[PDB]
Amino acid sequence: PHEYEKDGAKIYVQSFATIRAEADLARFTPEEEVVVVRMIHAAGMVGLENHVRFAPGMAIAARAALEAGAPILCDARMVSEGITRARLPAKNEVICTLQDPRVPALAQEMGNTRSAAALELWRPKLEGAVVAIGNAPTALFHLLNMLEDPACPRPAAIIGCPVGFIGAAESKAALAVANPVPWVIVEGRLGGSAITVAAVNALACRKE
Amino acid sequence: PHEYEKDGAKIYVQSFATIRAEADLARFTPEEEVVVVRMIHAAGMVGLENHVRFAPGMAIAARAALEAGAPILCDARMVSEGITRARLPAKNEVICTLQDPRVPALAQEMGNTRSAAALELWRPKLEGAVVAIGNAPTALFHLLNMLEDPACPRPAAIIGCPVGFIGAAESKAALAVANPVPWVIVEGRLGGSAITVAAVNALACRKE
Ligand SMILES: C[C@H]1C2=N[C@H]([C@H](CC(=O)O)[C@@]2(C)CCC(=O)O)[C@]2(C)N/C(=C\C3=NC(=C\C4=NC1=C(CCC(=O)O)C4(C)C)/[C@@H](CCC(=O)O)[C@]3(C)CC(=O)O)[C@@H](CCC(=O)O)[C@]2(C)CC(=O)O
Ligand SMILES: C[C@H]1C2=N[C@H]([C@H](CC(=O)O)[C@@]2(C)CCC(=O)O)[C@]2(C)N/C(=C\C3=NC(=C\C4=NC1=C(CCC(=O)O)C4(C)C)/[C@@H](CCC(=O)O)[C@]3(C)CC(=O)O)[C@@H](CCC(=O)O)[C@]2(C)CC(=O)O
Repeated sequence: PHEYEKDGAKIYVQSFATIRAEADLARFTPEEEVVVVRMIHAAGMVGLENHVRFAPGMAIAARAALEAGAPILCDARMVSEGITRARLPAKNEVICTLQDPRVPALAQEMGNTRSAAALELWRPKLEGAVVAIGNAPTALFHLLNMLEDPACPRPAAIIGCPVGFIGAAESKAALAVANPVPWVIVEGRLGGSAITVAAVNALACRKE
Repeated sequence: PHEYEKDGAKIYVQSFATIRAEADLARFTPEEEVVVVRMIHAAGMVGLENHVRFAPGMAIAARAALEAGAPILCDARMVSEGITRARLPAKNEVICTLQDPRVPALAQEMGNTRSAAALELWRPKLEGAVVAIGNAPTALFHLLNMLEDPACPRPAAIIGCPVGFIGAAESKAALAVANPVPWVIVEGRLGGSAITVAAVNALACRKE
C-alpha cells in the first residue's frame, strides 16, 4: 500500500515550517505574519505574500472584534462553511445571506448581482462585524458604496479578498484607497474563499 | 460612488474570454479545455494550466457519469457547498461525510486523519460516483489504498486536486501513476476547494 503521513496535527506544523523557511515575510508585524502564513498554507503558494497588504493595526483590531463576539459576515457559502467553529473564541455567528429567498428579486430590483444584493441583509449585523469577502468583487464594491452613507452600520474589519479577472483587483485597490475601516487584501487577481477563510481562522484563535 | 460592472452573466463571459486570450490551452481536447478554463477562473491564475493533467477520456467519462445521475463525493464542506445545484444535470446528490459524528472515533481507531476516515462512509455511494477531493492529501492517499482491494466499490472518476505543502503533490502524482479510474489532477502544491468545485461545475453542465 501507499505510505504517507497520517498525523494531521504534525502535517499542520510541518506545512507552517516549510512556509516560514521559503516565504518573504519580514515586512509583516508578528500579528500580520501569522495571518499571511495561514493564507499561504490555504493557497499552496509561497509567493502569495508579495500580494498581501494590511491597513496598520487591522490584524490586532479584527482579533479583538472576534474575541468580543463579533459576527463574521461572508459573501459566499464556501467562506461561511470553511470557517472552523472550534477555533471561534466567543460563539461567533457565521452568516451568509446569499441564499436568502428574497435575494434574486432584490438583485433584479437593484440591477446588481445576487452577491452584492445579499449584503443589504447584513445591515442588522454589520456594526462591529468582521466582513469576509472571498468571492465577489461586486460585493466588495457594493459594500464600499454602502459605507459612503454615514447612516450605514460600520464593520470592525474587512477581509477583502475576492478573486478574479474582472473587477477583483480594482475592488481591492479601491478598498485600500477608501480605507473605510481596517482592512486586508490580496492585491491583483489572486484571492478566493480558501485564502479568506484562512485569514478568519488565523485571527479567531491565538494557537496556529 | 464607485462605478463597476454589475451584470454577473457578462462578468462570466468577460472572465472566460480574458483567460482564453492569455492561457496556454492548445494541448487540451475540447472537453478538457472547458474544465481547465473554469479551474483558471476559480483560481484567478493564468499559469495554473501548466499544472493540469487528465487521464485520456476522463472529462468525457465524468460528464457522462454526472448525466447518468452519479453522486458527487466531497472531502470537505467547502467543496460540497460550492457545487452549483442549478448546474446539476440529474438531481445528483452532493455528499460530504466529514462531519458525521462517527468520524472522530473512527479516525482515532484507524490512526488516520478525520478527512481520510470519513471516506469509509463513502462505500455505499462510491460505485460510479464522481469523487471531488480538493483539500486533503490523506483522503486521496487513503482512497488509493481502498481501491487496491478488488472488493471496494469503484468510482467513475476522481478529481484529485488537494492543495498543500505536505503530501499534496505526492498524493496526486501517486493517483496518476496508479490510474485506478479516470482522473484529473493539478500537479504540485496548487489545488484546493475552488479549483475542485470549478471542475465539477464545468463537467456538470454543457453551458459555460
Ligand atoms: C463570475 C462571478 C460570479 N460568480 C457567481 C456570481 C453570481 C451572482 O452573484 O449574481 C457571479 C456571476 C458575480 C459575482 C461578482 O462578479 O461579484 C457566484 C458568486 N460564484 C460561485 C461559485 C464560484 N465562483 C468562483 C469565482 C468567481 N465567480 C465570479 C467571479 C468574478 C470575477 C471573474 O469572473 O473573473 C469569480 C470571483 C472569479 C469560484 C469560487 C472562488 C473561491 O471560492 O475561491 C466558483 C466555485 C467557480 C465556479 O462557478 O465553478 C457561486 C457561489 C455560491 C455560494 O457560495 O453560495 C455564485 C453565487 C454562483 C452560483 O452558483 O449561484
Ligand atoms: C493541515 C491539513 C488539514 N486540514 C484539516 C485536516 C483535519 C483532519 O482531516 O484531521 C488536516 C489536519 C489533515 C488533512 C490532510 O493533510 O489530509 C481540514 C481538512 N482543513 C480544513 C480547512 C482548511 N484546510 C486548508 C488547507 C489544508 N489543510 C491541510 C492541508 C494539508 C497539507 C498542508 O498542510 O500543507 C491543506 C490541504 C493545505 C484550507 C482550505 C483549502 C481549500 O479549500 O482550498 C483551510 C480553510 C485552511 C485553514 O485551516 O484555515 C477543515 C475542513 C472542514 C470541512 O470542510 O468540513 C479541516 C477538516 C479542519 C477543521 O476545521 O476541522
